[PDB]
Amino acid sequence: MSEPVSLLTPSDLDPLILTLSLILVVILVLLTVLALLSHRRALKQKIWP
Repeated sequence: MSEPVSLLTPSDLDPLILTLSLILVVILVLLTVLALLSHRRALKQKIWP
């Protein structure tokens, strides 16, 4: 409720939260990659019905 994380402390820095962020980052990258693929596919479909 005040962005206490900006203090950086062990009371939060846990392995669970770390792994969680990692998975989130991986998903964010996967979504983007899939988005670019869809766009590229569309461009091809247009010039190649």
